[PDB]
Amino acid sequence: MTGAVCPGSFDPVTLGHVDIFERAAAQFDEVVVAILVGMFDLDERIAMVKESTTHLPNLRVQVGHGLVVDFVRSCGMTAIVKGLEYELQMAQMNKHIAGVDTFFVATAPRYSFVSSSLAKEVAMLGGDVSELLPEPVNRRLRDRLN
Amino acid sequence: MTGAVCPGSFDPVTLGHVDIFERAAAQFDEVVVAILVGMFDLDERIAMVKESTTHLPNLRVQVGHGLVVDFVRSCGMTAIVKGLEYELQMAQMNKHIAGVDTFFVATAPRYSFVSSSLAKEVAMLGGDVSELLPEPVNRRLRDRLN
Amino acid sequence: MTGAVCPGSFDPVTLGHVDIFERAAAQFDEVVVAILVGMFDLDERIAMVKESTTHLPNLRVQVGHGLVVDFVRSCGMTAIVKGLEYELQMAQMNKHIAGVDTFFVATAPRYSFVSSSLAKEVAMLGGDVSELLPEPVNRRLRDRLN
Amino acid sequence: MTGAVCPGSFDPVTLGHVDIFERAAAQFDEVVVAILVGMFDLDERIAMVKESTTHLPNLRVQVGHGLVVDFVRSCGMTAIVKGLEYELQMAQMNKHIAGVDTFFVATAPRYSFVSSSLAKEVAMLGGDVSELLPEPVNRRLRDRLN
Amino acid sequence: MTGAVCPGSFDPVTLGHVDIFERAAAQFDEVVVAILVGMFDLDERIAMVKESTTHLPNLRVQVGHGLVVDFVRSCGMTAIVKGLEYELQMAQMNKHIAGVDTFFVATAPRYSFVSSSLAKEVAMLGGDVSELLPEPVNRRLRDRLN
Amino acid sequence: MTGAVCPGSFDPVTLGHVDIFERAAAQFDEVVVAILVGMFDLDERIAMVKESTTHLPNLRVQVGHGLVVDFVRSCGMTAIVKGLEYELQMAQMNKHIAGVDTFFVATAPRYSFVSSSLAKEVAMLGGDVSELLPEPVNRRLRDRLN
Ligand SMILES: Cc1c(C(=O)O)cnn1-c1ccccc1
Ligand SMILES: Cc1c(C(=O)O)cnn1-c1ccccc1
Ligand SMILES: Cc1c(C(=O)O)cnn1-c1ccccc1
Ligand SMILES: Cc1c(C(=O)O)cnn1-c1ccccc1
Ligand SMILES: Cc1c(C(=O)O)cnn1-c1ccccc1
Ligand SMILES: Cc1c(C(=O)O)cnn1-c1ccccc1
Repeated sequence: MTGAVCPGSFDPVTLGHVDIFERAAAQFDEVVVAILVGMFDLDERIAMVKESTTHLPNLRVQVGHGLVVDFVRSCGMTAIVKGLEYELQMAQMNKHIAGVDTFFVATAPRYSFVSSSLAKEVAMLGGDVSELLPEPVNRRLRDRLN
Repeated sequence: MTGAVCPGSFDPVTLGHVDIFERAAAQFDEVVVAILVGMFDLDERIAMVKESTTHLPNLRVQVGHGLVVDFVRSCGMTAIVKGLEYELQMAQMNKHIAGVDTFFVATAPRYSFVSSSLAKEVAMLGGDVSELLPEPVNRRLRDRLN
Repeated sequence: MTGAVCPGSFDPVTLGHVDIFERAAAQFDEVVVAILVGMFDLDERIAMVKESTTHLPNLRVQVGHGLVVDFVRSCGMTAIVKGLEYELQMAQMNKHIAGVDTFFVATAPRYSFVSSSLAKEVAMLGGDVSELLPEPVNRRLRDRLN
Repeated sequence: MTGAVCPGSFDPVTLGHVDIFERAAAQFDEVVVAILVGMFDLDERIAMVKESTTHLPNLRVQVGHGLVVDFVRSCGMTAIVKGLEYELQMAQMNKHIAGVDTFFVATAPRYSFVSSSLAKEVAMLGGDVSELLPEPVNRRLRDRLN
Repeated sequence: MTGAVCPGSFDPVTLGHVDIFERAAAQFDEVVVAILVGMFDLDERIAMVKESTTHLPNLRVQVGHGLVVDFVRSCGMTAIVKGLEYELQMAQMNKHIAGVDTFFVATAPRYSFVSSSLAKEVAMLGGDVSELLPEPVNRRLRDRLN
Repeated sequence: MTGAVCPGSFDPVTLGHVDIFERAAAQFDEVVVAILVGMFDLDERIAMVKESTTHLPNLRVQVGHGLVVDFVRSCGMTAIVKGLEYELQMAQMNKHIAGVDTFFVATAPRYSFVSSSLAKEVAMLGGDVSELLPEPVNRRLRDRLN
């Protein structure tokens, strides 16, 4: 039984993130999105990820606390997956202390420039980033600025 | 049925490569090492990979020709795996033309500086790189310089 | 009528910045330096830029607020110019939301290591950075530490 | 009268290149594409660029020989423009010897992974890169492999 | 009389740091570790460095204040040494204002991923980083979390 | 007795190289420039380095053959010094096989863009790079193109 954890703060989840979720889900038996404890509270973040991933039956969303590698090993998962040198440092640290591996996958070109932080700053100053975020995020983003 | 292809020229295979093979084998149901058509001939390269991977029951070694993505899709595998911006270019090109994904994994620190080319040049000028290569490679390396 | 905006916090403006201003001014009909809202207050920053750019007749200095791309398009300018991957992210975000282009130009070698932040920290601890800053900045820098 | 030269071997011209041509043409009075003296011969390269740039009235295509900065200054142009550290080295060398400036612009995300060399290798091995190249190039590419 | 200063906050000193100290000590007549004014207080930091460097007779530990280049020149030392673009900026700034040179040395592979900050965060959340830190640091680390 | 080897092909030696030689000479008791076996023949290369380094009494020029680390250890020197990730690979390989350390030093800003290859190509096509090369090189460069 193969499994990958996709960790992050997801504040908010982006289409870049969902693309990674989709590709992990295609390769591993199970995917767990670990929301690691900002603009949106934990509950909102979870909802937004769930609402954006209904098309991924083998994906589960879960709040995480502490070391990501503890999360991975506790839930019997087998790997961390994340989208793309700082990560390099963490991946090797994570292999050192817990034997957990990290698989990196390149961003789809069209999402190469979107980040949660940049989306937030642009949204707050009146820019349209709705093409870079899931509709569940867009919906909540509109409501929080209105 | 999940599966990863580990492509390369493997001239010769290094311990860095074997580490990647090992980690792919731990996460995917099947691994195919694709030796893509130099110092060693094709037969030698195959042998060296096979001799170095006997401890990986779900790994298979195979010569490859043409686009790696054709190789992946023909053998029903689901992903390319390789050890680590040029790769970025290829991974996105490979996703564009064939929908094949590429998962990157960081080198173990102790193998961070070993490459087939550098090992060859150092070996040929009398340096000891045997700690960076599988014994089946070391054996053949000694014999080819003697 | 061609035009470039050179945005930044300019706290303070450096000779690296002025070099970029000079090269933009040489290529575009009009240049607007946008001081985006620290050590010096807004008024000081403006003055320092103006005092350092009197030799550039087609350059104008202006305080900016909000998205830089709003500033560009509102003033009918046609491009952002700045001196040199984070910028890459912003440039593509800025092209996405407003269609505004960003042209990057390499620092003159002699100013490759000067930044506003580094100049400030070195100046405050007693180091001589006057060769890296315009005399109007040097003048005000001396007075603020004395 | 402002002007930019877009230099390259353009063997063949890509949609990434055309995007750069388009953005240069939008900012400078005149653009000269300098084809610097491979798969396609000079004549083919010119044709392909011309056929792909008919929608750019202020763009001119011209074969170049020798230093790009000689080309720039001889034709009274004022700047080099190209799409994006090696370039950094050349830009500073070009500023040193001829006072010519280089403005860099980020690739559109969708063309971030396309290069002439990679397109050629993928095309020759049977991959479909027609979405990354102008139809005039696609046409000639089909005919040269058929 | 040759001499190198190894500057840093050393909060705490790591085995990566000690490796650099060792290599500097092997090449220069004298080494001064400059602890530049966090988890451990100044006294603890000093102790930890001293306890970890008893095997280096020509190494001295000293608190530093102000510009590192003032420290270098005041103590008649001749160079800064540190383990490895931000450093590039500082090294050139330091050469500009004080004529002090900086020699960089590559991390040993096995310590490539260890940093004071990352070690602290991992230690605090229950991870075992004792293989990456000197025993004098490990001892104090255990006691501060217990 | 401390000592550094500065290895390279020096075809030709540049002012960037001489700057590194100067800084090594200032920190180590002895410096050996190792010319590792192109435009200029071995004899010319030696001459050019010698003619450009007469002001460095503790510097010696010598042809090298084989592994640089063999050269270092044979001549009882203690370190490799060179001006600045490929180097990273080699430095760690060189530490692995021979225990030889490599100290990197940043280029002076004004020589950041000069390389032997780029100087040659620019010189051959009629560009003036004499400000980037020692007069002994300039002299020979003029004569070889005339
Ligand atoms: C890293 C990231 C963030 C973030 O860290 O805030 C938000 N989106 N993405 C992203 C992920 C994969 C591909 C593209 C973008
Ligand atoms: C890339 C590479 C080569 C090569 O490309 O020649 C030889 N070993 N490795 C390697 C692979 C994974 C980790 C470390 C090293
Ligand atoms: C980026 C920058 C800053 C800054 O961001 O603080 C201050 N100077 N420069 C600079 C600009 C162009 C060339 C060299 C230096
Ligand atoms: C550099 C380049 C090549 C090449 O160098 O072969 C072919 N296309 N592009 C390109 C240019 C701008 C944007 C994207 C791609
Ligand atoms: C930079 C660094 C830190 C830090 O900056 O916190 C802690 N260790 N190291 C280190 C130094 C040399 C080699 C490896 C690691
Ligand atoms: C690397 C190099 C070359 C070369 O490799 O050809 C020629 N000069 N330099 C150089 C060395 C130190 C500083 C600046 C430049």
